[PDB]
Amino acid sequence: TNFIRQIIDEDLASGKHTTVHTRFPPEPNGYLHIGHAKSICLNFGIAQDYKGQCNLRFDDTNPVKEDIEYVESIKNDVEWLGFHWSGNVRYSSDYFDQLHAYAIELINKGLAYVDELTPEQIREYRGTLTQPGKNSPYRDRSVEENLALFEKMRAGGFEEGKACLRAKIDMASPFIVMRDPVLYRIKFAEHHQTGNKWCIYPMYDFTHCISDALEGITHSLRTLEFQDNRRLYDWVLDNITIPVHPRQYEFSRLNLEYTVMSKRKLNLLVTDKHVEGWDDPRMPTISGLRRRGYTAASIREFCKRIGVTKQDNTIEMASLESCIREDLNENAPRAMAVIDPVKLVIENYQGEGEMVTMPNHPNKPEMGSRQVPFSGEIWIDRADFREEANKQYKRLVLGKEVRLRNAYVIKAERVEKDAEGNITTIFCTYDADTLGVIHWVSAAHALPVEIRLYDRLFSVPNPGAADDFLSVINPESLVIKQGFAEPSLKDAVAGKAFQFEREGYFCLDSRHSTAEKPVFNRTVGLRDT
RNA sequence: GGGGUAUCGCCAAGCGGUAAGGCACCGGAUUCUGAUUCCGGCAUUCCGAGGUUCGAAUCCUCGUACCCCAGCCA
Ligand SMILES: NC(=O)CC[C@H](N)C(=O)NS(=O)(=O)OC[C@H]1O[C@@H](n2cnc3c(N)ncnc32)[C@H](O)[C@@H]1O
Repeated sequence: TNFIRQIIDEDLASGKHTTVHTRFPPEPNGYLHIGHAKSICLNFGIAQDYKGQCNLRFDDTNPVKEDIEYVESIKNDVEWLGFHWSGNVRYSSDYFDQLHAYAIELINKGLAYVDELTPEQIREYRGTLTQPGKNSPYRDRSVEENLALFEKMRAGGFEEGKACLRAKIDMASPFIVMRDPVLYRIKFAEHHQTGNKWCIYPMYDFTHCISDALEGITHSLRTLEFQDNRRLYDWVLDNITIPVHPRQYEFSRLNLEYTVMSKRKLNLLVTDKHVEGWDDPRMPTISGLRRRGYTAASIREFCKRIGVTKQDNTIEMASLESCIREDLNENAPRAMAVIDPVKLVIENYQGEGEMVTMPNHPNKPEMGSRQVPFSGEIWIDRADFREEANKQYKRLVLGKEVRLRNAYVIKAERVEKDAEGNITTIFCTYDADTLGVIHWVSAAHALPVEIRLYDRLFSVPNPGAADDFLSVINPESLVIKQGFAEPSLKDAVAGKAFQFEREGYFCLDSRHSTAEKPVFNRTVGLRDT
């Protein structure tokens, strides 16, 4: 529960509302990130928990910054997280005629006028955080002039920035938002929904309070930065002819360590080509996390754990990872894969190989078992073999033994190096009947695999606070290794995850996984304390 | 100027009754994944200083730290 749900519990009792109607209003100017997910869970979640409704609305009031590819990807991420919206998808653009009419009502009430102060002059006239603003020389035009002038704007008779429609409120308000905020500005740009029918587009504050009201929204849930805007929201609805008046509630936005959480910065990583795309597995975007191996259920869990409050916060990466581990640890089938392979021959072994049985999930027999090929020439991880090694080292030591996962116990004996003195092959012997512990893969039946290890995109906890966050990108946020996996992964599918025993959770696709050379993304490593 | 928030390393309950939970962490027990699972520990303190009260983190007062607002962006 959170303060917002508590308010709603009250409202229901008193009877202010008998139904709750929320909305998720993203602007299609980029892809959604994990923060947007916190918002999606909140609005859609509250709706379903209270047998209510939640609209998916595209706040598409700025043509030049938006693209149809963004609206497309947003519907996708909302669906993927497991949420359904009310009726058809909505667009603010659906209300452009409506907004135009409401602007005309304000002008008629002398509550709005066409200003001709250039874009620079408006800031010069606006005042400062400590000094009040001053009325524009065009502030007292007659209703008739404003009316004619607005029509000229709409008709395209003014060059961009040469004119705008402003609300007539209070140039001396301590609330900068109330200093005659702009309602409309000129833009000769094609809109992804309205094409070229308009050359004037409504501003955010004007559009949003009216959109909510026409949609019957009961609880407009937004983030803390729109707190000051609150008085403009109510001003507009109080001054036009509209029957409902939605209530606002702000909660703090999500921040995750070692990453950025704004579309502007995420876009720069995309445009400057420092990540493959919005959906790069290293990105905090919904799509990137999906591609990374996270389950929607893991994300919904995360959002449930972090809560909804009014306090600034930065969650630690451990928390998000904990969520994905809790999921995959329970549902992901296990398999063998060697990321850093080194040949190990069993001079003692006789034949072309045999078959050994391995549980698909140890702690869960109900998940079944599989048949895995074993032989005398296998691959183990270079890190699991040491010639010396101290006491705690429970792996393979030149002279000691180690149990090969779900197989036989073997003893290291003769190693073999090359030029630089690197080991090329490890010879051992196996105990005919014997069935630390290391994983392995039979070299003859092994599937050549590309393994992509990922890590924090940035080297610092708060890359957003850097002068140049790009210069603080982590050069090892992605390292590609070529390894070997048990033949069983031959049928692996994109999306589905597996636990590479003693390594971590991995999954296919990665946009690169083909038929010949499979590519696996390490979703997250195993807890190694 | 105006608007917010300050409870254990990171999140977060508590709305006058004398400090939930999660993540992280530190111990021990299981375990053919040094995983998991499993028991145990972890703020006598709630930004600070006063005041009212039988009694406050929860009310009031003065402070202090931090966040947001001066786009014809959202
Ligand atoms: N009052 C409002 O709702 C304004 C919505 C505005 N068009 C907007 O913010 N669009 S947006 O596409 O940028 O984001 C859409 C919603 O996502 C929320 N949001 C954005 N970043 C968030 C974050 N880091 N954590 C939690 N929530 C976050 C916004 O509040 C908005 O409602």
